[PDB]
Amino acid sequence: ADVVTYENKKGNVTFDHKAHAEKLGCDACHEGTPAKIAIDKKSAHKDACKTCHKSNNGPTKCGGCHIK
Ligand code: HEC
Ligand code: HEC
Ligand code: HEC
Ligand SMILES: [Cr+3]
Repeated sequence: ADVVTYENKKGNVTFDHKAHAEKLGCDACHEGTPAKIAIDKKSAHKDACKTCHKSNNGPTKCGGCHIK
């Protein structure tokens, strides 16, 4: 993937793989040999996302992902 996208019922969380890998670097999320990050509604709301945001981009809280 490169620009993973997820259509939600209350907004959207257009993810990024390549566009992100740029700043991230895989390891940023994964750790030696990828596979998955089990995202849905529990982790994506944890360190998963909320962690490497409060610094760049700007909106890290509500509105960040779910385009509001
Ligand atoms: C305001 C603080 C928020 C509301 C309202 C919702 N979120 Fe999020 N969110 C994020 C991700 C990466 C996901 C996983 C994608 C997936 O669903 O597979 C989610 C998911 C949701 C869900 C689940 C949707 C459903 O009912 O199927 C809901 C209801 C939801 N989010 C509401 C990411 C982010 C995030 C990144 C910056 C923020 C700040 C929030 N979500 C905050 C909200
Ligand atoms: C959970 C899978 C994530 C969601 C939801 C979002 N990200 Fe990120 N993110 C990071 C940086 C350094 C930026 C700015 C630079 C860039 O991405 O190249 C972003 C940006 C966003 C955006 C806006 C993208 C844009 O160019 O406008 C959204 C919607 C977004 N992120 C949602 C960093 C990180 C990161 C650090 C390791 C992680 C794990 C994530 N982002 C994950 C999520
Ligand atoms: C660096 C270029 C990489 C590599 C080698 C991998 N990714 Fe990621 N990844 C992230 C998340 C949240 C998931 C799960 C998505 C969800 O369930 O919503 C993934 C998943 C993977 C896979 C498995 C999925 C598949 O494509 O079948 C693989 C093989 C993978 N990744 C490899 C998150 C990030 C991310 C932070 C948002 C960054 C940067 C990357 N991934 C980058 C990489
Ligand atoms: Cr919450």
